[PDB]
Formats: sequence, C-alpha cells, structure tokens
Amino acid sequence: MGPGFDFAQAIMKKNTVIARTEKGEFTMLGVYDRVAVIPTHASVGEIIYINDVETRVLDACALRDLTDTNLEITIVKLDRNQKFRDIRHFLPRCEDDYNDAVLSVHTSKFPNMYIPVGQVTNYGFLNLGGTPTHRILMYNFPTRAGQCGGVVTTTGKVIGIHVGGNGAQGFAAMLLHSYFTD
Repeated sequence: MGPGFDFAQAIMKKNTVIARTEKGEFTMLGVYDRVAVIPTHASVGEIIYINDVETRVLDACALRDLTDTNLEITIVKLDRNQKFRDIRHFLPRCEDDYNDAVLSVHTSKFPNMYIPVGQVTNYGFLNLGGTPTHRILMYNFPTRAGQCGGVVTTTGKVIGIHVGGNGAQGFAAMLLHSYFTD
C-alpha cells in the first residue's frame, strides 16, 4: 500500500523460499549465495524441503552470543543450483529500535501475508519457550502459529526474523551484518 510494503514485497519476491523440516513449514530468508536463515527451533537436519524439493544441507550453525546465550537464528547453506540476490547491504550493523516495521510471511497456510506491526523495541533478554534468548526485537501485534521465520523490515532495512509471541506481542531475533561476513 506504501513504501514500507514496497520494500517488504521486493524482499519476499526474490529472497524467500518455503522451508519444511519435521517441525513444520517456515518462511526462510535467503541472504546471499546459497546461505539462508531460519528459527533454530525449526531443528534443521541433513535434509530439508525447499519449495517442496528435497535439498541436502551443506552446513547449519545455531548462533549464540559471546555470553553463550541462544540467539534463535540458524544459518543454513543449501545444496541448491541457484544463488539468492545478495541483500547483505540491507542488514543493520548494530542493535537498534525502529519505527514503522512490516512482518511478511509466505507459507502454504499464509501466502503473500504483510502485517504493519508499527514501533519495534530493542527488548534484549526474553525467556522464549523456556530458553534464555538475547537480541530480541518486540512489536505490539498478536502474532500466531504459522508466522515463525517471517521477515521483519523497515524501508531500506531487513532487521529480523519472527521467532515467537505471547498473544499480545510478537518477538523477532535481530539480523546483523556481522553474521554473514565471508
């Protein structure tokens, strides 16, 4: 409808695939080459389905901060025959708060979904499903089962991926430029 949705749509059309593990269907953000991100609770194994195609996982790393606390981001390298558009220049370099964000989801359950979530808070620590978690972003929308892996954007920035909610608020894990240096 406006420039926030325009940016969100541009990311969804070129930089997302549907990922299926034994824990369900997730929106998966492609970042560069054959490297993508998914919530760690997707439990990525040796094989994953990408747009319903059986795909070997060449590598998977569950990120933790230097305090050895969960970040709830898994970086996956896929044995795919095609590269993602490199979007690393849209990643923030530092932890921050944001205005006027969009959460975008693309699954079988929720195709072409865009939610204006509004103000995003650098929340920091969250007990997520019983797991101490750092670098959490918070927004005041009643997010639901099905939205995990959803992409959080502002105009010109890809800031996080949806990892949970409590019925009133939704929670995202921050994406930082430093996670994807090659």
